[PDB]
Amino acid sequence: VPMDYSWARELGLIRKPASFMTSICDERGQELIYAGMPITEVFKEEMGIGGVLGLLWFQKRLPKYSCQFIEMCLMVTADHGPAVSGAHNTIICARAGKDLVSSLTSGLLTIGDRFGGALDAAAKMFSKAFDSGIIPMEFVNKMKKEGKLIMGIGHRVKSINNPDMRVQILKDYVRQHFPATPLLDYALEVEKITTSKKPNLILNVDGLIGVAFVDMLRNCGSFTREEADEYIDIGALNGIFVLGRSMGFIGHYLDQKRLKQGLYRHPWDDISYVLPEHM
Amino acid sequence: VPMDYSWARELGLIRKPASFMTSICDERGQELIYAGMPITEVFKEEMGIGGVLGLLWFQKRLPKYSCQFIEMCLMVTADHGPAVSGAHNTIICARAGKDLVSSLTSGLLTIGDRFGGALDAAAKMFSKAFDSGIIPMEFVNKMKKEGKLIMGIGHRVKSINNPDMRVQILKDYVRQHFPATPLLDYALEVEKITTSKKPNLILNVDGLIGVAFVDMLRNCGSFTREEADEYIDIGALNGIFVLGRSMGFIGHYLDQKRLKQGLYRHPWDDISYVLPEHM
Amino acid sequence: SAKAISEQTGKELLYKFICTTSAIQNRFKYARVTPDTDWARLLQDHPWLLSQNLVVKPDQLIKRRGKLGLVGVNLTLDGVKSWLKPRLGQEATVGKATGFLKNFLIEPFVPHSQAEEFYVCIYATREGDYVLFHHEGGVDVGDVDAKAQKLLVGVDEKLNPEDIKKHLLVHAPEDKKEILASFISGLFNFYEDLYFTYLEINPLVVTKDGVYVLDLAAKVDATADYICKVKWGDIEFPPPFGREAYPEEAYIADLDAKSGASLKLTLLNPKGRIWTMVAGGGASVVYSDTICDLGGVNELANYGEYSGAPSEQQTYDYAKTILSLMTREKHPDGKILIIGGSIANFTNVAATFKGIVRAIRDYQGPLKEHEVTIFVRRGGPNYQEGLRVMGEVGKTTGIPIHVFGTETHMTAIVGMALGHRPIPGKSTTLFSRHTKAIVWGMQTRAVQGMLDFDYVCSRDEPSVAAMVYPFTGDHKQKFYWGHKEILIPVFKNMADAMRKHPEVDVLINFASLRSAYDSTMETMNYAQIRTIAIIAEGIPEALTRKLIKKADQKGVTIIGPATVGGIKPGCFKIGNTGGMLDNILASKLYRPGSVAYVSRSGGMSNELNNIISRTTDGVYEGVAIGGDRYPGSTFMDHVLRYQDTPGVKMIVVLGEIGGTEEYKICRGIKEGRLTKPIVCWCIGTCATMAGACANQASETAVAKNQALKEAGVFVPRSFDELGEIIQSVYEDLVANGVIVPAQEVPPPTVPMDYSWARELGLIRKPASFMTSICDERGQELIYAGMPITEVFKEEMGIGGVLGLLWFQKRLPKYSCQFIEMCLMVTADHGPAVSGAHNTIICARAGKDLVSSLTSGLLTIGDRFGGALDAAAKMFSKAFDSGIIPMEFVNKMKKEGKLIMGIGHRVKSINNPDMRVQILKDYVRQHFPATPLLDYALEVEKITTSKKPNLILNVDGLIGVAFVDMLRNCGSFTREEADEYIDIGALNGIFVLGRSMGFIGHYLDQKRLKQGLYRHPWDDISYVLPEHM
Amino acid sequence: VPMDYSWARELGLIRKPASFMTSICDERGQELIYAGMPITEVFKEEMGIGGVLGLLWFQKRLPKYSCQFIEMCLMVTADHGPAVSGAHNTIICARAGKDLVSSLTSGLLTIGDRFGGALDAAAKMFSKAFDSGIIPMEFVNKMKKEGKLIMGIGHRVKSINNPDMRVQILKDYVRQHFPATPLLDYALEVEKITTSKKPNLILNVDGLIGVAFVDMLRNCGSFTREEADEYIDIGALNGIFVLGRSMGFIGHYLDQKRLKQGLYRHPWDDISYVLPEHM
Ligand SMILES: CC(=O)SCCNC(=O)CCNC(=O)[C@H](O)C(C)(C)COP(=O)(O)OP(=O)(O)OC[C@H]1O[C@@H](n2cnc3c(N)ncnc32)[C@H](O)[C@@H]1OP(=O)(O)O
Ligand SMILES: O=C([O-])CC(=O)C(=O)O
Ligand SMILES: O=C([O-])CC(=O)C(=O)O
Ligand SMILES: O=C([O-])CC(=O)C(=O)O
Ligand SMILES: O=C([O-])CC(=O)C(=O)O
Ligand SMILES: O=C([O-])CC(=O)C(=O)O
Repeated sequence: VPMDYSWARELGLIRKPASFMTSICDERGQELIYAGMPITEVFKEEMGIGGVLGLLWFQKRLPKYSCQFIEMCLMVTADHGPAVSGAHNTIICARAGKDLVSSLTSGLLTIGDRFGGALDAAAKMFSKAFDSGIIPMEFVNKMKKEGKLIMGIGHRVKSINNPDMRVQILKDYVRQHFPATPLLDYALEVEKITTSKKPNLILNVDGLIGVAFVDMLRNCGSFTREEADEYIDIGALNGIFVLGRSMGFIGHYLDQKRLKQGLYRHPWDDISYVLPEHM
Repeated sequence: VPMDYSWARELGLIRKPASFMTSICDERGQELIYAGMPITEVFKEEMGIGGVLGLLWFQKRLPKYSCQFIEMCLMVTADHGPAVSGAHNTIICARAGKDLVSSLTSGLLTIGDRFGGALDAAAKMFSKAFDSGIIPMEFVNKMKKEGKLIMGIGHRVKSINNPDMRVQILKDYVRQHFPATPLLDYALEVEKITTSKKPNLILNVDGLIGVAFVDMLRNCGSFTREEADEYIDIGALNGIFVLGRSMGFIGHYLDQKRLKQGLYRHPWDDISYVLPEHM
Repeated sequence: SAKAISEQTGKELLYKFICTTSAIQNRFKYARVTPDTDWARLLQDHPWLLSQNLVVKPDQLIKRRGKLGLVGVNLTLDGVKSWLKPRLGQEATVGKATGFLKNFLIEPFVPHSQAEEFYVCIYATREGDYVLFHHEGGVDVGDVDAKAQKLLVGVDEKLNPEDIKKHLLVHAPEDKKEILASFISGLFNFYEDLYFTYLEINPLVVTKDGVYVLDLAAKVDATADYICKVKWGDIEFPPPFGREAYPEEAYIADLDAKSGASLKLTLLNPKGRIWTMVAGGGASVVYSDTICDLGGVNELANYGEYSGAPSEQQTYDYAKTILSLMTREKHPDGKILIIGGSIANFTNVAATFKGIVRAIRDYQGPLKEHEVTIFVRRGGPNYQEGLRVMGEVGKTTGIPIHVFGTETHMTAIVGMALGHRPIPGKSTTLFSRHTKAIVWGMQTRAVQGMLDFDYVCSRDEPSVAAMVYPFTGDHKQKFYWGHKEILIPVFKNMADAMRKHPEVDVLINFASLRSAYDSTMETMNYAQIRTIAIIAEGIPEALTRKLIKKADQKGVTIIGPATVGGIKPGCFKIGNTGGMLDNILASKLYRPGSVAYVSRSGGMSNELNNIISRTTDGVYEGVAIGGDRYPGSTFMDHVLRYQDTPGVKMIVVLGEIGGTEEYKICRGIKEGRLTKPIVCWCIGTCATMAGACANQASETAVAKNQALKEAGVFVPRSFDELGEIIQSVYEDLVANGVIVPAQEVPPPTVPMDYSWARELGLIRKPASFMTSICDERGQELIYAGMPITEVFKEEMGIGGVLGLLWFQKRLPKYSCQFIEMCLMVTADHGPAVSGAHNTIICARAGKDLVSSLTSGLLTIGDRFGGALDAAAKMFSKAFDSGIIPMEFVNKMKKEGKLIMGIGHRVKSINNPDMRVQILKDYVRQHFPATPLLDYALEVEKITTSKKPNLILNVDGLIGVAFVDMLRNCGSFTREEADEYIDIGALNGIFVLGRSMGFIGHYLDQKRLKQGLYRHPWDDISYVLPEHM
Repeated sequence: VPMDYSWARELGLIRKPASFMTSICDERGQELIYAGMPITEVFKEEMGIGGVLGLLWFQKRLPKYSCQFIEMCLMVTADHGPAVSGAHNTIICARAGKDLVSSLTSGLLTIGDRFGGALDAAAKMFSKAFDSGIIPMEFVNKMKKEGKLIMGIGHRVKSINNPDMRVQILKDYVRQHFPATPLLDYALEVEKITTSKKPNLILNVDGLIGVAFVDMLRNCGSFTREEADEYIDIGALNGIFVLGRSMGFIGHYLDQKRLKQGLYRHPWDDISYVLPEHM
């Protein structure tokens, strides 16, 4: 009979090249370990949900203001009503009798470039503007020259003495608690200009979270500024939006399931079929 | 140094209990093998797309009428307009700038019990009615007694001298080509009672495909009638709907992407928010 | 808008930015007492004051200070101090104006003889810039067009110093000729490098040492700040020398820049019984002229204005300022408030009326006391419903309110109120039946208005052929043509829009003020465009003159800037002119008539449409040349277009003060070019003590109306009988037999829009999509009933907004903290587990965050991640049916089911799970009552006696502690608490917790840069059939 | 009372700007209409599943050879064994007790750029090479110069007198039935050039389907080249792969559900955790 592989490996006479290299959890052994931090060390060292996003995503002890700011970003992103595209898809999937996972999932797949992509795009735009020299008056004019809108700037109603008021809370926190905010100050000059163009072009919350998150990564400790670009270039700022808005999508699922609403069918006079006359 | 595993196995001194038991493809070796049938044997033995659904799902040579009928079922299921729930989700996800896979996927997750579930439910209902004795007049009355609608019966407009006309094509094919159709004849004695109740309660295509598919499995060769209940009990009839309607969902994605339509946002006066006054 | 600046600021900008070979002495040698600073900081920071002799002037926009003597010349400090005492901070007057004599400039006195003061003045005219010089300086410069040398220089032209020496410096002293030849060229390059409208150096002391500037008057184009805000910096436009503002006027002055809107108030007399509340900027002039014309000139109170359709609260605030101010002192003849106005183009009249009537009902007490009488006239979209509801509040609170519609004359109400009348290669055709237009900008409302006008006037094709919007790719916008839907191609560049529609000859440039210039020039590079209509307001006058020069070079007709557009009924309508189709159908603008008007303000074209509609046949063509001081086409360019046109039979001209323009009309009748009857009336006859600018005695409405009266143009005395005289001359031309009235055909009718009807409430449409967890509309996000600032102010965690968004309740502090902990322990459990495996596979095939997280979350079902809901349901069903734990374990044993939520693999007893232990500790110290946890712990105390590794999992203790939380704390009623378990709120806890770990696994696999995974063939064991 | 919107709209005094412009199905009316073609006209005019992909995706009557070729492409793409990434995800999701839709969906989301992206990439690469002049010897050298592999070329075992043998069937069909095959001949010349370098760099089926599909679109009738570049630029060739491989993924779901296989958990000695020692 051949030797058993678990018994052969035990005495260690064999290699096997293990795939699936991972570095954010150690579910074996005595107790659960997140980064190098056991779960009891997570709980008795005071660190919040933002603390375990620091441990699981960025693999670092973030300081307490950064953990509370990550918590703030997940709070403000949580829901923006059911009219928007992803929550619409969750309501349709929940209303057709599906699960929590399928309804959440069918809503989450909408989150892309047009919906929910203003976080990562508004971070990348302003970061590439700020670390390549450009003064804000040249940056606004340059995005006017090639005809692209500035992502993270523009709100449909809220202009002047009428702030977004979840931008106001995040801006107050970032002024009060962060040590240094360079890219925020550039995002507020290049917005102190764009409001003078037309008054309702304030910073979005989708732009404020992006610039303050890039500012948080490259301004606090434990990020080397060339890793702090790695997480933004990967798409860690999409993760903030998706984890934040999963809260509201599951809320929409539970709400549509609790109201006992039947299957949706879109009305025929909101379609305008333009089929070819004979193909 | 330890011995290399692939080299320890090659000359065969070791076991390893292989998981992932599979039986529908052999991608290794000389050429691709679907069931026991190489791909050249698939192509030069005349067998259609329904032939390779027979090979990949049910793992059998289905006869040519059954392969053509599977092709017919995939043809009629292909699209039913954009107003329906799943194609709505595909249009929303495609219109928010996502991929083909994410738009198709966000539409496919709607396919459940209320949308797209009439195939498997209408098959299971009529099969459990027919193999448990019950005469059609007692079956209609019995589903009246416990207050459940008969799945696969009922169409919103099409009643009498106004057939579904894709039910008509499938019914003509099943009469002309199938050897024996017991459960179809029971499903038509039940539609010929229920149309006499109210005339627009004809067989759906969602009920005709289910009863003719159960009839195809347990009536043609190579199915033993505990295998032929196994595939219906698993949900192979959901697979017919999902593979059929993936065609129309990808068509809706390509159509919405070709028309260059911007991000959707549902209008606020089609919502009627009923939030609590103070929580 | 040419706004004057103080001579300190003009001196400062001159000393900063001048570029000449001359040495400008006394550079930054100026101080400014600002009769209210101290007398020591100014004498130390500018320590040159003790070094020379001095001079003091007032820099408060005072004109001709050398005649009446507000100047203090050639003294020392204390003589000047004494002067400043009987000056620095009390009343003084010049001409007519009286006021506090505030700001004084102080200059070091230059020793000058009378042979060295010179005179230079550069002012902007329409055809260029005029530089003007006189070498016999001082105040006695004499006449300015005869002896003082003028020199026009064109626009986008360079003034050569050879030109200054040869044309302008002829009678200069020969010793001081080349220093001035440098100075004038440097001063002109300063002049047009900044955007000055008017610069005045009088006098100009040029000695052997160099050049000394002493007094300047500068008016700068204040709308050009977007070019020169870095160059002016902190520019200050002082108000002209007058009285002090009231404590209501400053309230409206900072109510001005509160929303984008025009809110103006200037009081003529605060004891005046006649008060105006008039919408529309031209109507505030016309109403004031009609009141002043009818004996109310000393009893008119102000010249109020509201425009831009401000908010209900904002119009409430302006209305409370205007109604409060007339209750200060009464008058035995009674007091009148006049809610005037022209037709509003698109604004719902009813809502602004709701604001005004809420203000009236808010101040109803003193209004009944003081005997105010309100005369109201308004028109527009839904003007009727507003008029009825304001008659309703006039019946409610007892104040006499007389409401009037579009049928009555707009200024008939002020004669009814006083009681004088009783109370009851440029082309001669621009638009045709077949002209297409290209709209520059995403202006779907204006384009839809144009298509609606084209459908109602029985026109065969839409006149919007394409749209150009440079901020998005080419697509098709979906518009309405009648009741069916058509597609209008939206382009990105201009060139492809011109190539794909080569027969377009009209462009409507809806660009903003700072990008209208280059967009219009880029348009003018294409020669198929014959007319451009510039809608933007606030384009600087230098760019407007450059556009005018290239239009006269290329033969293109510019209508604008600051216009609403023009309308040719039956043919074409430029954007927003006329209003929506209520005003088009009401003024009968779907068919052509025989009367053509030219108006200057865009807001008065609607009232001219009314007067022509109700008195005569109808409008044939009406263009608004715009509000700018340099219109692209003047009056004289359009009356010649109409006189050449055979379709018209009479021409109406509505002029204002400013620009010698109606004297060209006088010359046109004088030499007989204009033979068709012209009725004209220049509004702005408020002389009883851009637009309006550089006015002489001949530039006033009285002198202009006198000149056109004597020249043969029919002129009415006031605006009231403009309708009467236009009907009189219409009867003249139908009695003579040249005007024939064609028969009225009914027009094609359009459906009313859904938004309009829905907003004006006549249609109810059943709304699907009931929701209760977010209110995105309104001012603030509302989660359950909480605004988002109430969420952050109360410091309620992520568990708090899970309570708000999922359960719609305020959970207590321990429950929010517990939900945070049970998300935290659920966060990730390694990559070997099934869902994290799927996320690693999908992330490792190069997918996004959403696709990888999604492909992992879809594993979360009944076997993986289903222990939460199933363990909570099983223990809830065991506890609620009153089964003791010893019987519950056996009843699971007899049914052949494992107790879900109990059983761990390695860690058992005195080796616990250690995150079960944390949650169990928290639930013991913080929960008020724990029945279900106690039941689950006794079931654990049995099944660990069975086998020691059968403890409560975290997947079972989160379930029983969550059901324990739901049915054991407050705010849940045990039929809501059981419902949320059956819906699957415990699946949501697991999915939201594990999403953190799955996104972490995605980021970890993406950051390690690991490539595509193919599962090894040695781990498969294919069991294919033999030969199917 | 206000007027009812359906009654208001009916007699037509009102507009409402209908969103959701669509052009591939007309589920209202007498009978189902795919492009301009009713469903009876689909069935009695002989046209296959490839015919209704022609109607639903490209909105045209494709000729019978093109419909049969689309059917061929869906046949060969159907499965390539369970070891590959997407079928692996379907087996994991099916083995954890999920639905057909969730298992299919969790497998389909793998289909991206590294798995299943060789179709669209191999089409775009060769099309941009062929319509920009470049001779094949310069094209191979140019993709050597900038260090990119040629997508759709390279097979792990099958080299010379050992063809892919589903490439052979498609190549035989394209030679026999297509009218003109320019881009295939350029892909064939290039294939030959690459093979002479190292013999196992033949055309993949993932490259042959891409070049023959671009050839089919721009070579048969009813496609103007600009609008035939539209469908390739959108990603219609991803749709062929996804609709083809959905067959095998549903087969893998039904197979894993029929074998009654329990929950999968990856072995711990195939992971190699590299967690930080203390974070
Ligand atoms: C009573 C009566 O009606 S009669 C009085 C008649 N008088 C008039 O004509 C006044 C009419 N005025 C107007 O209506 C306006 O000036 C209009 C119609 C020209 C529209 O102008 P606006 O609305 O300011 O232009 P727009 O909407 O394009 O916004 C302007 C700027 O926003 C900028 N912008 C917008 N969004 C963004 C963004 N997201 N990021 C960056 N920049 C942005 C645009 O780029 C544009 O900048 P630019 O000025 O460099 O082009
Ligand atoms: O997050 C986004 O980009 C979209 C959204 O919710 C909003 O409309 O504010
Ligand atoms: O065919 C289906 O099952 C879905 C559908 O069209 C309908 O609900 O009308
Ligand atoms: O849009 C316009 O030009 C007119 C308008 O809305 C208003 O009167 O407020
Ligand atoms: O919650 C589950 O069912 C799966 C899990 O985390 C475990 O492996 O313990
Ligand atoms: O298509 C792919 O990229 C993967 C594939 O079929 C295989 O290698 O088995």
